[PDB]
Amino acid sequence: SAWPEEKNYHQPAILNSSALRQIAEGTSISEMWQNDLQPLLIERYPGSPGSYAARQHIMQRIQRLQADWVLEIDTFLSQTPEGERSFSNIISTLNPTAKRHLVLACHYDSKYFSHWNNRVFVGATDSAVPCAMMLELARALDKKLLSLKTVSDSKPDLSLQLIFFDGEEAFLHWSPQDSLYGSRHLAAKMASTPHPPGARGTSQLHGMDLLVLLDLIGAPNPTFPNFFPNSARWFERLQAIEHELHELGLLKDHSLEGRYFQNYSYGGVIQDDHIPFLRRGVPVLHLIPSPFPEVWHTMDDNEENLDESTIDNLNKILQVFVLEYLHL
Ligand SMILES: Cn1cnnc1C1CCN(c2ncccc2-c2ccc(F)nc2)CC1
Ligand SMILES: [Zn+2]
Repeated sequence: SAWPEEKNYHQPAILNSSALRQIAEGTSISEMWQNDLQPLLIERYPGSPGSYAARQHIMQRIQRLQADWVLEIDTFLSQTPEGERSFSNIISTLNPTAKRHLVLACHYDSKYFSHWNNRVFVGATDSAVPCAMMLELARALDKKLLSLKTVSDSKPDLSLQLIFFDGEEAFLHWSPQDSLYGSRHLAAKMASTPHPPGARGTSQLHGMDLLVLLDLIGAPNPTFPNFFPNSARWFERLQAIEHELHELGLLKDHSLEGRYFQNYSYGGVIQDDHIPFLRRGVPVLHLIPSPFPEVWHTMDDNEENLDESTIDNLNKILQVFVLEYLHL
């Protein structure tokens, strides 16, 4: 049918002030910090013990929730500059046979570097915080997301998916063949896979309303450009949510002159896990700052250099965004 075009006309169900206060009060940065983030602050490049531990951690944290998440592990082999390696994308889906999903994503691998001093790269912004933000969103909205389990003809056929990509980082020199291992694999698989099952023509990529990719988040004073015109209206919703939460007194250490979501765009093309989706026509909201964090790809990309209030603030904005999108 014309269902793959529904995303083009889809509108948010905007939350009122008292709902905004409830969402702000319902997320806990200290609980995220201890229970979702700190266990991921480990070396976790492909095939390392930390890769397996990261995956177990993400999966166990989703499995304890009441909403009916369906977990799948998309495991495959690829040649790399270091020789053949195994990669595992984690896909967590509410209502897997719904035609449409809003997709939130990040990479859970860490870049490989040799141990300078007695120090290891743990990629706190890149992307342990994004992962933790997705896990906290799933926990904080769990009661609301539990209502998607209820079938109803008064609601679009739309639900939520989380993707935690493996192998985003280059092993040696970033290039088309050394980078994006997980996302290139998963976009190709999805493009090839009928959706809904038994359909003619339409693939799982037609089902992706919008790919919201979080990356390099956790530094103070981030500035996110509005990268793409086909997601500019959704970006402007993040600006509006930020502004309203500010005005209601629900953000912390936040000024309108230091706001995160900016009017301007970006002069180049940033390569990331969204590329294999974007080149096949999926709309993307790329929540990556420009400039990148000062600590990018250094041993100082660590817990000490994260900003609690910034991440808390962004948690509130993202949670509101997702509820508005899904009409919850
Ligand atoms: C998105 N992301 C996460 N961590 N690093 C990145 C970007 C990915 C794209 N990047 C590059 N793009 C084109 C050519 C080279 C790079 C690059 C990638 C990795 C690296 F370590 N150095 C340069 C910059 C870093
Ligand atoms: Zn990186």
